[PDB]
Amino acid sequence: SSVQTAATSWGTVPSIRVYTANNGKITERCWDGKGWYTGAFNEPGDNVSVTSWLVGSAIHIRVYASTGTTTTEWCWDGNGWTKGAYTSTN
Amino acid sequence: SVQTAATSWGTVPSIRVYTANNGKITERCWDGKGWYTGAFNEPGDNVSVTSWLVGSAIHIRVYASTGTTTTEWCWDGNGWTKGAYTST
Amino acid sequence: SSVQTAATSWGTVPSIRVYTANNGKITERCWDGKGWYTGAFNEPGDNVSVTSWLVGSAIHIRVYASTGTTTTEWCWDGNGWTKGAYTS
Ligand SMILES: CO[C@@H]1O[C@@H](C)[C@@H](O)[C@@H](O)[C@@H]1O
Ligand SMILES: CO[C@@H]1O[C@@H](C)[C@@H](O)[C@@H](O)[C@@H]1O
Ligand SMILES: CO[C@@H]1O[C@@H](C)[C@@H](O)[C@@H](O)[C@@H]1O
Ligand SMILES: CO[C@@H]1O[C@@H](C)[C@@H](O)[C@@H](O)[C@@H]1O
Ligand SMILES: CO[C@@H]1O[C@@H](C)[C@@H](O)[C@@H](O)[C@@H]1O
Ligand SMILES: CO[C@@H]1O[C@@H](C)[C@@H](O)[C@@H](O)[C@@H]1O
Repeated sequence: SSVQTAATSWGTVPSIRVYTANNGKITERCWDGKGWYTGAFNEPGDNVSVTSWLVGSAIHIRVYASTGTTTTEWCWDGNGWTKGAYTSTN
Repeated sequence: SVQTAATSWGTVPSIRVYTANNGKITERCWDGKGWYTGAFNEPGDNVSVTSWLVGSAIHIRVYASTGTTTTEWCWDGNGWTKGAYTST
Repeated sequence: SSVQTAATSWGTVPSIRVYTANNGKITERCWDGKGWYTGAFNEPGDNVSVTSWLVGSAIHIRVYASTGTTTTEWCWDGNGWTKGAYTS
């Protein structure tokens, strides 16, 4: 009955990204200091986790989206979302 | 099962673990010298958290969800306040 | 139903650890720059969260595994996983 979220942040402003799994879809809300807005990330999933790291000022985000026993990694490296190499044998 | 979320900062470290249990989220805290129950108390069934340092000051954001509504709670050095977060 | 995951990362390679809870078993997949591999972590739980911090170049990881209302902390401090003092 309740949605499931994952959050990450970086720098001191900060920037924040909050991912929500709702009815099989994961969407993203974003803060960069002046208001929340809807982000580009939109992929299937019933469960989400996230981690991120900086290289200098460049953010790198990895979102782990799961449906059933299948987890797909999605990558942001400054220039759009792409599927990552992660696999598991769940 | 209960649902948890964890964050940490520095090198001591400090850790905060948030647990959703039967619609209530509570907080356990480590600052190097034993666990204790923190001030955070808010309703929710699922929880996530992030935190960042500004120099030596910690800032924490906890995202508490009930049904389709997620409420953000903010620690900025003196109590927890409702944040600007909204979602559709 | 779906598996439930938690993730942490460190440094600039980076290293990543992803924990998956699946029918009461939590396992770990690891990235250190050249491929994913299955890590040493194997503990029971229906829910998992994680946090980590560097002390110099040394990674320290805390995984919070829950079954019912009992959360167990598992600690990586450089040479295997040990149970932690976290209580709630
Ligand atoms: C600039 O794009 C915004 O920030 C990136 C870091 C991602 O979170 C993306 O989905 C979002 O729309
Ligand atoms: C370069 O490879 C990409 O980034 C790494 C840090 C990992 O997240 C990997 O699975 C992904 O495909
Ligand atoms: C000093 O207060 C303790 O630490 C803060 C950073 C918060 O986690 C608060 O809820 C907790 O009671
Ligand atoms: C200053 O605004 C507060 O802190 C920001 C970093 C965000 O968490 C925002 O939603 C919150 O209301
Ligand atoms: C070197 O060992 C690998 O990395 C450690 C940091 C842990 O994640 C461990 O479970 C994993 O097998
Ligand atoms: C040294 O103590 C160990 O590490 C601390 C950072 C905590 O995670 C504690 O519960 C654990 O037993």
